[PDB]
Amino acid sequence: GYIDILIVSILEKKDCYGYEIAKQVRERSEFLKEGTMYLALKRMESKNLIKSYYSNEQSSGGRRKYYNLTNEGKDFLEIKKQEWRFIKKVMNQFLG
Amino acid sequence: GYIDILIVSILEKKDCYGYEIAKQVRERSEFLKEGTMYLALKRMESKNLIKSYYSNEQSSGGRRKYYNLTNEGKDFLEIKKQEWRFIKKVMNQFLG
Repeated sequence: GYIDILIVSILEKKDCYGYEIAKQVRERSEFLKEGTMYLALKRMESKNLIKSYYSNEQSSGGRRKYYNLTNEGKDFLEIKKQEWRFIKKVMNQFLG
Repeated sequence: GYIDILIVSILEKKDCYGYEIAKQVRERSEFLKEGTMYLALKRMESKNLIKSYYSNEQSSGGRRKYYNLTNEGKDFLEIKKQEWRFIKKVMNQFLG
């Protein structure tokens, strides 16, 4: 359920397709089942936080489904970053 | 909604009454309306995370309603501490 946050964070600096997203979640955290990822990506498309498109069959990677962080998605991410700075301060004080 | 966590954290080392709880939430965080606190305390009593009792009219403070962290409450707190250590690591990596 934290997966939406991870995904918008990954997409901030580059449009990505599924493999790249999963790779970063593995490599940088301790989470991620592939099914879980595709469920999340569809949910975020639905909410217009991300926007999908396709690369060309004749491109280096062949046809992939890429995702773009939308303006709403960018807004969502900045809000999450703000909420995290706040929350992190409190919980460190009381659970640290 | 994070208030339940703050309250069990405060009660870990000492049984407290409302003023003391509110005081620590003020003094150590940036939160807390008194109504919000009494709503939370009743909810936690209901879930048997805390247990209330009363001091004597003739005591230094007169009659106060004190709260004790129960064994279930202690368990809840330890779980929250564990979840926080986990969450904090991930979110720092992706929202920091």
